[PDB]
Amino acid sequence: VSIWMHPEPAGRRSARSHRTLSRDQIVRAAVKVADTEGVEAASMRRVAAELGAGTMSLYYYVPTKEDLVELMVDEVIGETRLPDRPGPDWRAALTLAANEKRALWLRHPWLATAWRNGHPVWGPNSLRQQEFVLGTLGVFDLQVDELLSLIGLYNGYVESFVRNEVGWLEEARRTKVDMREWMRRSGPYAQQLVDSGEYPMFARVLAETVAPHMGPDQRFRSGLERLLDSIGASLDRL
Amino acid sequence: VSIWMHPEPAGRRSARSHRTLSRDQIVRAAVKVADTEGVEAASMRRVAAELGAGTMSLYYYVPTKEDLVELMVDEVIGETRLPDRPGPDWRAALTLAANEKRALWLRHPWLATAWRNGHPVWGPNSLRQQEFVLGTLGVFDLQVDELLSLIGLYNGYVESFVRNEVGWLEEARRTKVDMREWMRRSGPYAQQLVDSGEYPMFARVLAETVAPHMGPDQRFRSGLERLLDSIGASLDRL
Repeated sequence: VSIWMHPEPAGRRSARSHRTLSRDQIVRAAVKVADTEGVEAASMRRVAAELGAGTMSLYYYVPTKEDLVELMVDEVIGETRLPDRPGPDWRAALTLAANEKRALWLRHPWLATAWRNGHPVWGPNSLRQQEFVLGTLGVFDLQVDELLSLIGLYNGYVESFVRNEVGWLEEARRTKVDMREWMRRSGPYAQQLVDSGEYPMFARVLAETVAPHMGPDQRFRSGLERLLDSIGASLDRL
Repeated sequence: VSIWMHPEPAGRRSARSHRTLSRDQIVRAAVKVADTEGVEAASMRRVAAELGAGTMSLYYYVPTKEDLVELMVDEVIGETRLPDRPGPDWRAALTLAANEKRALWLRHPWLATAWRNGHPVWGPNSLRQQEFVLGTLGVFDLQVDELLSLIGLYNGYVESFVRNEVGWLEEARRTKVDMREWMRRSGPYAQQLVDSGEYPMFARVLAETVAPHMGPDQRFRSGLERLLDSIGASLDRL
């Protein structure tokens, strides 16, 4: 039985506060905690505390922590809007989806780790989003493995970019030193590296590394357009 | 003062076992623990236990946990071999480096999280590896931002691919259910999804998702060659 078909029990009223619990109340409460504190803090006991319920009342709806994270992932994917069908402009569709995905990860940074370690999430919101993405390239004459490879290249670009954004943001929360400040403090050492002459490529790219001309929103898009051009090239050959 | 120039104190002999400690003994012991148990288990106290030393003796060489992970990352990067110069064949060089990187991550799966959340690691092994990579494309006439964008596309492909490999491996360690077994158990649900007709793209790609014709080593390479072709195309335009 997949946790996606696992029959949800009737809403049950407790004797603590006397409110009624359900699976999706528990998953939303778990997302609210993870959004500030990370997936690790969103323990069944913690989420039970957030809802004023006994922890055992939660297990009745969500049997394990691992099941809770799976539910949480599919639940936040459902905030994404995209249209029902991608339409005739595949670059446009993939761009809309990439924008929406980046914004999703930024709202929920624990995705930049929860999103596919191992098994794929086959809940309804993830499946719908994947039909839209796969659907953009499914109109062309590709073998399955060509299709997955190209969507893989697209997914990896989007995910790698936003994982790095999230990593800096998360670092700043932990250390109180953000990207700007880090780059300022590393200035003297970077100059030592440059003076040594040992790292001519490092020296070449430092200015743009330390203080890029384009911000992340611009860079996300420029690299995306490059990625899309080359998919367009793979589609011309075929 | 960068932890990369931070002057290492003389080797100090303890009164527990009576052995001499040094920074690189501590970092190697920390890698040995992380390699089996993850970065989180490789606490200063745990690594101190691995070495039979008092935890305070470790802080004398490595002041924080965060400094220890940075050291650990650069230390494992030094297992990579690559040649001193990339040579005239840029696709070859980038392929060698990608192979070596994938193998590194597989030997040290905690890299698939430790490797650039936030700030870049500017220790000697990481800088050397980056000169080799950046150096392959530095021979051409690109602006800095074109160069970083293309190396970004390359890095994201390699890192996304191996992060997913590591995620399954890590899942299998935790759950004792590996990719094959997962796919077998999800068979019935996948058939329900297919029967519904709601997910025609899911249905199209299932066979290749559940039991791919090509293994990861083959797929890594085929996608890499595609990525390299398109970099070759960006270089033709310029």
